[PDB]
Amino acid sequence: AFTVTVPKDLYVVEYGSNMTIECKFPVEKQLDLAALIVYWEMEDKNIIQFVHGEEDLKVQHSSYRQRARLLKDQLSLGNAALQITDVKLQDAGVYRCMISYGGADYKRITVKVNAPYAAALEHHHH
Amino acid sequence: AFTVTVPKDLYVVEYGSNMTIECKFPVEKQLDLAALIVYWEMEDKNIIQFVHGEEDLKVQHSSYRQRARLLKDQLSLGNAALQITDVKLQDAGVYRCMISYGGADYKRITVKVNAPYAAALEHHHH
Ligand SMILES: COc1cc(-c2cccc(-c3ccc4c(c3)OCCO4)c2Cl)ccc1CN1CC[C@@H](C(=O)NCCO)C1
Ligand SMILES: [Cl-]
Ligand SMILES: [Cl-]
Repeated sequence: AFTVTVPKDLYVVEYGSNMTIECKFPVEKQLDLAALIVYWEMEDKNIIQFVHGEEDLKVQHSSYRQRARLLKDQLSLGNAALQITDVKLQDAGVYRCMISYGGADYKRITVKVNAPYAAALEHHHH
Repeated sequence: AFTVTVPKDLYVVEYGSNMTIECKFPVEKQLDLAALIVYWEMEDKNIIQFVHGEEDLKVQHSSYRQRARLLKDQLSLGNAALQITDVKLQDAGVYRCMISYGGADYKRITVKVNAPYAAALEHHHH
């Protein structure tokens, strides 16, 4: 019974920091990279689309350009880790990691962003 | 390039009526029912989970119990049609049909529900 799991369903991160959001999927010893599809989104925004052992940045939402990456090292360990660099207040929301690997499933992850006045003020007027 | 498509991304339905929400996926001549995964949800509520040629009502959200069904006749024609009977105001929302069939994709469908005063009054006072 194919299941994606999340060690943490909540992340509290500081504006300006890097975060790694993780989800696990069952890998039995050896990864079948051909069959693997990893897809990250927040609300409805495409972050990552890993298919046929390669990311597809053509479909990636502009706000996550050059600052969103899948950690391919961890994929062998059944960990689809999404790193977001330079976290903004816009990154606060519900993420979804959708994985297909024989079966298919997804999990939700809530991200809260703490920001000082200055950063908040700018986001407020936007 | 595996793609789910929706003829209509918006449905306006009357309280008390039945609705059929549709998604298409490419079927090349013959359906491989073993590989097919169809999954319907509305705002994170599980409606349908079709896998290994069979629905799984164990994970189905209670509000869609006995009144939500996948049209299996149309699956061979690459049409994952979700029928909801006796539409309520609670059914208004964003639906997602997630399909895995070799590749994987999903589409969003917005449903609006028109209801008379009486039905609205009852929904208003949850
Ligand atoms: C068979 O069960 C499912 C199946 C699919 C499911 C079905 C079909 C396709 C895809 C999928 C795969 C990759 C993609 C993609 C879509 O579109 C493009 C990007 O790459 C998924 Cl994912 C989805 C869900 C479930 C069931 N889960 C288990 C409980 C519940 C859950 O975990 N909720 C979240 C809790 O935080 C729903
Ligand atoms: Cl996590
Ligand atoms: Cl439709």
